[PDB]
Amino acid sequence: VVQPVAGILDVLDNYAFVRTSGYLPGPHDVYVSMNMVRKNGMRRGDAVTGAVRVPQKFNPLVRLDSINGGSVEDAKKRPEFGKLTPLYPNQRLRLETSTERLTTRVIDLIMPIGKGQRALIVSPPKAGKTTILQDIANAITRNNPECHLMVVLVDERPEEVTDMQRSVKGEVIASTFDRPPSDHTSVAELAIERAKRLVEQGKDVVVLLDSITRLGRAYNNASPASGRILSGGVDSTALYPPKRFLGAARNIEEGGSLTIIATAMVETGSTGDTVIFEEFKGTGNAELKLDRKIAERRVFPAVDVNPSGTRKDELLLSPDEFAIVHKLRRVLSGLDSHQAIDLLMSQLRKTKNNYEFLVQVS
Amino acid sequence: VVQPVAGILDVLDNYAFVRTSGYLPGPHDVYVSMNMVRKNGMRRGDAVTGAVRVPKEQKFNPLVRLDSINGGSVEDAKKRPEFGKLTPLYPNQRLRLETSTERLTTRVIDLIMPIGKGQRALIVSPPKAGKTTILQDIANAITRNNPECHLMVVLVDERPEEVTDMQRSVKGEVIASTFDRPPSDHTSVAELAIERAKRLVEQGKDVVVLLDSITRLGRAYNNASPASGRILSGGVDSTALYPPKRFLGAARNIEEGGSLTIIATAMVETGSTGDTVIFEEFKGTGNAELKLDRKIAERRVFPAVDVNPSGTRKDELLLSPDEFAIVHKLRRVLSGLDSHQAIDLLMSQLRKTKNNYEFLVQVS
Ligand SMILES: Nc1ncnc2c1ncn2[C@@H]1O[C@H](COP(=O)(O)OP(=O)(O)OP(=O)(O)O)[C@@H](O)[C@H]1O
Ligand SMILES: Nc1ncnc2c1ncn2[C@@H]1O[C@H](COP(=O)(O)OP(=O)(O)OP(=O)(O)O)[C@@H](O)[C@H]1O
Ligand SMILES: [Mg+2]
Ligand SMILES: [Mg+2]
Repeated sequence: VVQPVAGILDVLDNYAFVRTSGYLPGPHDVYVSMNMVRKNGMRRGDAVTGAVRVPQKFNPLVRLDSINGGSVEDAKKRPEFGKLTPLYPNQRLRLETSTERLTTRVIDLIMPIGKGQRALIVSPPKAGKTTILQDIANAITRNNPECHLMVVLVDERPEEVTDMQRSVKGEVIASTFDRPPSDHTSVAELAIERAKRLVEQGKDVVVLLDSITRLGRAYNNASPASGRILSGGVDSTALYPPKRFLGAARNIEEGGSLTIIATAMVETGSTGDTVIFEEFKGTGNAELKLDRKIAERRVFPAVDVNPSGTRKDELLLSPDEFAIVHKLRRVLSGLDSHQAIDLLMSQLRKTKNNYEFLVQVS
Repeated sequence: VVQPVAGILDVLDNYAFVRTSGYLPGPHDVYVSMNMVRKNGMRRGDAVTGAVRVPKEQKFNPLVRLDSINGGSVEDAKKRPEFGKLTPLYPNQRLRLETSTERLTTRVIDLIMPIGKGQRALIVSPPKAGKTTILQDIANAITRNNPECHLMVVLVDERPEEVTDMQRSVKGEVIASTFDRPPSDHTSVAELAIERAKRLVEQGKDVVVLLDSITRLGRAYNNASPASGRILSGGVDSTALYPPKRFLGAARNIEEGGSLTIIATAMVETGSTGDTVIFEEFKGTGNAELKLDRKIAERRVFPAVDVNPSGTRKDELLLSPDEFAIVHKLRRVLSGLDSHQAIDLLMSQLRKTKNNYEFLVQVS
């Protein structure tokens, strides 16, 4: 009957819905009773292909066809929760693809991204964030196509969702600003559950969430006041769910990983953004800081070299590469940011991200 | 028998009335059942022409026949919904506003904030800054220069005299609900107006909505219902900020054809915390903003725009590359100076009988 694949979502109550075409609650969704969920071993993020009875207000979804990876009898799935989470610098996500315009060799020498990492890009508005995210998505899709890239735009203009869909080869999930914050939270939750299920399958997943601050604000505005409402306009109980999202980024010793590259808003003129970013300090191992005052000088990507780095770099780079990168970082920390970024780009102009290593050692 | 003509409003329940007022719940509105809506392919905002029975008996007499929908046919209702259609960045085609040498309101707007078919504008203005004259000038320029665009002017809380003033000074549709009406009426008027704009865009036509005081719509939404979301926002409920965002975000271009411009106005420095909170919550949503400054208006210099924080986002697709370079140079020059000096210099140089003739002067 009605075949289209869609990510199933089990709402916290007894209701479970198949979000047709994904991921927002649509007007032609299909109802799933937990009887069928339990007799089928259904998770919270599977992609079903069942049929309906064409004439719970919605369809009954009788005669399920398939699940995301296997079938009904595939009830042997390793949970994300009760599972081992190694250090996750093991495998390296290469980002160098071209030399004419870099925008990624800098954030490759400065913030080595690895599979299963939990990155965080700090950026003031109008500093070069969307270009960086698009270039990261393109580099991830081209360098290693095995990664199941997906992009989550929690709160964006409808004009920008189309641009992202056209400039990114991966899957794009987005909720426009003209949606209730409940839709924002539901989309983020369903996206992270889909990523978790793909990890349990054994595939390296990359999630390029945009504006974790907007996700935190959506969680804040969705619910009324709660414990410790006095923090700057946001209650402390509303900063748990976003962390949970950012807490999903982990490696797996058996196989697979979940990389999350979220973006944080600072200097936005709202105290809530600064508060949310401050209470997120100490969770992301790799942090990249974009500086506004460097962007107005029309030099890009305009990263803050000194406060940007990666935790546990020993397991990502090769020992000789690690030594060279350490020497470069020491040299950059010797200088101030406004000159260090200029020197780094000046050296990177004439090289190909390896000749510079050859030049640096000399 | 009687032949009402009205724009249908489809309420959440099974009721559906045609608003032959229009757009305001009147004393006599023809009732339409859901069965008629489904059979005739009706949807909220459609312009409906049909017949109705004589008084027979249900306070409102149900509709009986239908002659036309939105000017078309009952069977020709195969138009695509707006939600499912692709929404480009909408700088593709710009609406020229400079129409005469004498008036410098539209010339300044064209130089500072270019407007294209599909923008989502926001005029930020304190009280007594020159907002109504600017809206009237924009409406006149749009009607004169772009007659193909269907012009709608929505007023949410206005004096009953100002509605007539606008109706006499504006040629397009003027929908208004005066302050002597419940906030539910302002809500219904705004929602029905935007749904009508959507239904016209689905036909491929260009619609331009001139909303007045999006803050008034936000306050009407806030007062219409008891607080249920995060009340701690500055006196205004957090749930009350969603429907105004929906109204403002309905302004999308269409790749298949059409556009829906929304030049809304936001009120700041009104002495109320609700207005400032709503405006702050509406940050980063509109891609064209014009800031009117009270202190510039007090100097009796108009249109009194605050140039530096006002501009269009992604105007590269609106302007030709040489014109874009010239405008970028002008914006750099203006940003070199403070607000008062910038507007004074712009007004002083704008008296060169055209905008293009100033651009030619700008090169040399
Ligand atoms: N790699 C790059 N090379 C050159 N210019 C760039 C680069 N990345 C961004 N820019 C500049 O940045 C602008 C494009 O917008 P940008 O990517 O900065 O938006 P953003 O950071 O998403 O901003 P916002 O918060 O408004 O959405 C242009 O001025 C463009 O020249
Ligand atoms: N283009 C213009 N040229 C000259 N004077 C102008 C112009 N536009 C507005 N004004 C002046 O503005 C006044 C007209 O009212 P105005 O447009 O300022 O009201 P408003 O912004 O709607 O105010 P309110 O907040 O009371 O509704 C007059 O003093 C008129 O001279
Ligand atoms: Mg952006
Ligand atoms: Mg006025």
